[PDB]
Amino acid sequence: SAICRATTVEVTLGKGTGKMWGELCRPAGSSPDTVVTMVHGATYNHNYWDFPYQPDKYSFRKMLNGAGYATFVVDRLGTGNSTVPPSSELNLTVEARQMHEVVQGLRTGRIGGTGFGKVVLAGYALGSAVTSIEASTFHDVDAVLITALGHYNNPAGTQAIIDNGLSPNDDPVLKDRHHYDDGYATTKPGSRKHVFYADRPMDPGVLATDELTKDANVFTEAADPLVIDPAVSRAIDVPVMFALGDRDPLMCGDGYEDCSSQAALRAQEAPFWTSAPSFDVILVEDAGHGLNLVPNTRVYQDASRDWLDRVVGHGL
Ligand SMILES: COC(=O)c1nc(-c2ccc3c(n2)C(=O)C(N)=C(OC)C3=O)c(N)c(-c2cccc(OC)c2O)c1C
Repeated sequence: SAICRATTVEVTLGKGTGKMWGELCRPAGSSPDTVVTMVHGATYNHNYWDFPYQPDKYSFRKMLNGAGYATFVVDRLGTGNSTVPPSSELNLTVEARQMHEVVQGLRTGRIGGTGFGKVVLAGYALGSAVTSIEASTFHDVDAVLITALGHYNNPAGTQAIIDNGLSPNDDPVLKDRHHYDDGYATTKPGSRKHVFYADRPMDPGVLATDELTKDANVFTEAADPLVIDPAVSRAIDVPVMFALGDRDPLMCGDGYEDCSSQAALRAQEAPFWTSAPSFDVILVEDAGHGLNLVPNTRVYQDASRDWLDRVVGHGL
């Protein structure tokens, strides 16, 4: 009981133009004023935000639709059903302009027909960096949901990704789709378990589904200084939820992102969100880096939902 229409969006790409794939979903028998736009992270695609194994439990999109909200999960360019351009043409700032265009199109009704009054941007990992830049540059979103991306980080976590990297032309899952140039990457088979999820308890079906729905990415975007720039996040003048897993191998550690308690995390990040009228923080126990895909994810889902209800509402 949820209406879902897949569509493509004409999006800026140097000269112009390229195709961004996205799915718009509305709760059955309902027409909400609020849409939540969901930008996935690196090496993932839209499936992260609409996960297809036990969706009742792990699909964040679905949870949102059940809460009354409209949702727009996208395939970032380079991934899934979207255009896969030359890696040189793509970077975070370019990608944020693309997201601005998706927002723009959801507000006016170009995307979806009805046209939404409130737009929420939701971000996972480097999608949160895309989200932040969009929010900072254009100021055309009513609230921002930041996940799996902190201002401090762990070099060794990042290095493990580099030590488990390979080219998507050598990867059995991604071989057949495209001929990717030398600036696209993905992760090795069997590596995600450790490099993202930290070896924490997971459903075996979740790990298998993750490796079967994984994607490529443009790996220069990870080294971008904009990912951790304080100037970007400090400029955000709307309500922000900041979500992080307490065993995230890319952030957490002594002398890095303080994942010892929620209050400590809150303390350490607050100097980076000073224009936000409200700054809320959830810290997900025994969780790695993919928050939607952990066994106690529902704690994270309920909090996110309750926040939305509090800072935007789903309209009428
Ligand atoms: C799913 O998580 C990510 O989007 C992600 N991927 C990665 C990631 C993913 C794939 C790759 C790489 N990094 C990478 O560095 C590299 N050389 C590759 O080539 C093999 C990758 O495929 C990240 N490094 C980072 C990252 C983490 C902390 C701080 C950062 O910058 C200040 C980050 O960019 C993130 C957040």
